[PDB]
Amino acid sequence: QKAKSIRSPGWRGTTLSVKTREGKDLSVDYSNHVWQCDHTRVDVLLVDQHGEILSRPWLTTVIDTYSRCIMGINLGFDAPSSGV
DNA sequence: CCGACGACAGATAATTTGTCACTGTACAGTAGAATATAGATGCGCATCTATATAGATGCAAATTGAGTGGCCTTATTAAATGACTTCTCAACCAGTCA
Ligand SMILES: [Mg+2]
Repeated sequence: QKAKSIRSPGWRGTTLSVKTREGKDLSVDYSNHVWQCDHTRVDVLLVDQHGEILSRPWLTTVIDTYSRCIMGINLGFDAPSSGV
């Protein structure tokens, strides 16, 4: 039960080093140095313009690592794809 | 004189509200979907039915042609016309005369 509950501290102050699958760390020095992206389902069922059920949209977000500002999105019924 | 209860004032923690520091936990591709059933509706194919017969037959008038049966004055003469039958159809010698 303890081994599931373990907390981790966090980056503290203006210094941040993003670890890659290559074992290299990217030193994030300034705005637009490292953007990040992945997808998820939203948790609301939407309806068509007639009020009948469609499906839960997919949300994509692009974030800048240095500022943590949300730099762009895509929201739609469409599937994760290199197009999205 | 002694004991008990109410008025008024004074001090106080419980209650509520606010602020502040530390923290467990979700973000991690994901439940609309699969699998039965009844119940109604529609298209297709078969399985009868009821009507509609024209051809064949039987029969009964309606002539229709072809039969058959029943009823009737007669004898002489004469003429006319048309017919039939019968009969007949020799040849030279002997006695006058101009
Ligand atoms: Mg992802």
